[PDB]
Amino acid sequence: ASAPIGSAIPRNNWAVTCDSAQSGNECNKAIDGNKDTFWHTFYGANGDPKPPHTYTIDMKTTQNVNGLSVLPRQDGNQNGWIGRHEVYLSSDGTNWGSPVASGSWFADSTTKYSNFETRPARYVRLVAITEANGQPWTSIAEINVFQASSYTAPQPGLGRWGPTIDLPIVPAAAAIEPTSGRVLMWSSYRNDAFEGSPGGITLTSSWDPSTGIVSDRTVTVTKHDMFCPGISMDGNGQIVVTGGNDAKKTSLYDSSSDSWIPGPDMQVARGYQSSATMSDGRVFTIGGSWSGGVFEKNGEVYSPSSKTWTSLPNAKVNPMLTADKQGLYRSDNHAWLFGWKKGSVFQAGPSTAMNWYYTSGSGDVKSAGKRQSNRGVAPDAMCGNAVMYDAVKGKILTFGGSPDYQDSDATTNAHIITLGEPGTSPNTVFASNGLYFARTFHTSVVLPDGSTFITGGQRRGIPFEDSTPVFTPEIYVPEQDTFYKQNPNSIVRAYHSISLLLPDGRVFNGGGGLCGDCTTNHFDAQIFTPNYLYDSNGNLATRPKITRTSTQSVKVGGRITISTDSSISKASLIRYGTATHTVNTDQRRIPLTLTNNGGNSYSFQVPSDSGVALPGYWMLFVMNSAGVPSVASTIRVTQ
Ligand SMILES: [Ca+2]
Ligand SMILES: [Cu+2]
Repeated sequence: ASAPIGSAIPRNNWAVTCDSAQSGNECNKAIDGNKDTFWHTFYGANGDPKPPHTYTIDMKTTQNVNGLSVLPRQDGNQNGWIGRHEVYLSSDGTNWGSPVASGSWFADSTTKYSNFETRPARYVRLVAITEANGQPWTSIAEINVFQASSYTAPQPGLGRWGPTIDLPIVPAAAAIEPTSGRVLMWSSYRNDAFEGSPGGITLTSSWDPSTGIVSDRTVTVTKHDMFCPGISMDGNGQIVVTGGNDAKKTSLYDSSSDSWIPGPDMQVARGYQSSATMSDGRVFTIGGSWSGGVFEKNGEVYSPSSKTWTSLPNAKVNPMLTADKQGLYRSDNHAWLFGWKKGSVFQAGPSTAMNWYYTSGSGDVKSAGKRQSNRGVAPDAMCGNAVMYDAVKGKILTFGGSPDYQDSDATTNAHIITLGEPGTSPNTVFASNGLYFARTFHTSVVLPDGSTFITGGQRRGIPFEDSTPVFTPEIYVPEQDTFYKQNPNSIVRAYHSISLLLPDGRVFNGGGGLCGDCTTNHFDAQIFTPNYLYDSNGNLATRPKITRTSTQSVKVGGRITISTDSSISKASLIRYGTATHTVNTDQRRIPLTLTNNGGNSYSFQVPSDSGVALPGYWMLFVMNSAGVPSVASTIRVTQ
């Protein structure tokens, strides 16, 4: 099932009202504690008024509300399930503001939850915008509201969490659809379970930041259950999703047509491998013993032009293996891969040993030294994160993780790796004094200003369990070499969580769980709004506008000229992201050197090396003197 983040508020003295209710199915039957009695809107002789339908609770006194739950009818009747919905809170019962949560619940009779940041409130309203299968009615057997143990206002200047997006699946994998700006998400053959899959099916869901609409879709055309896969956006602008529950399959997601297309089978069956887009737009992958067998799985490379996978048996996985106690099943998982110059791929971890991978001929691998600092040699950091926040200077920030995949203490370890040419050993140093909070299974994104946002995880890695959670996110600021705690959230985001940068500059953070009949499935996501979007008074700041671009598609080395509605101080290109199991090999950031043409007209060059400016879709952000970013303009980079 799932679970709330607080404890149920006693309903003895509640007063409730509904937009309509059938005799015998009164509004208060939803709060009588009897699973066999239910509220039901008008039907039969009363006519069949269509949704939206509304349930409003007066709890009589202020509670620190952090969620609600809906128990559907228990008599096998399926016609009142709530689909699209919104949750509002109020202190007077008349002014409701914006929803604290909204989205879509899956069509079944399981208990449904909305979990969200604690907010003091006396009144609670649930709006059923649609019935789950489009019928006229709404029904509820039991509704509950949950409270936190306490409430603390967010600190000024440290960002803001909310709202919650309620989903019909657990989003354990996700990507931005660059042409549409939507968030694409998927689970497995079921909405919350991968176990005992017959393969050939993936449940997907998308969220549109511009409309708030959650959609869903069942993908069978690629004959691929895409749980536990490699993910890369290739040079042809298609997301290459590899292996996992169907360990040899390749699926291609095309943003332009919003459709899935069969790809060629991989040469080697894999799960939990990392893949990385290359300087020439191809995709390299290596490792992955979660599925398809446990043995040495060396590299292979996908060509979008010839639609083939080709084995690179001499791109040896052996040098990048961690010393995981469980052995090869884990030790070749989730490599920290970055496409780099001349078809090379850098492997930054999680193993202590870093390596250069090469893709010419039958492949090759060369030692790049140990991840280390004056504090010592860095231990294996399975499910730590790695983020290329300045591709032009070859800067990679790595942090967190634990020596073993599970039942292992996470660390605060963090490093800056500075890449030069392939085949050279990069300089590595410790990053500041490391993380505030040791964490593994955390996720991260590079932000427009070059800072890295770090969120979720737990201190001791225990998949499917929400123990030792870390609720306080951190931001690394390179020019100060300092980490900063941000405002905390209240939903655990550990194993099977994801984070992505949205085109509007906010962070989308979600998932966790995906373990069938477990209590730790999170059918939701939350928005984090960074401090750079707020003015000194905590109101949303005015953002600069890009009013023109000379072109929206550019070859590496090419220039773009833009016009803005105000003066801008900085700009950056950020490659669109993909995420699962802590891995995001697609995001990276290029700080742009601007030429000022005067009159708020500016130009810049895209770097000429496609190992730096990896082909694909990028976000162009400009920032004013106050540090406020524009929303992204989408740029296609070609090689
Ligand atoms: Ca009842
Ligand atoms: Cu997993």
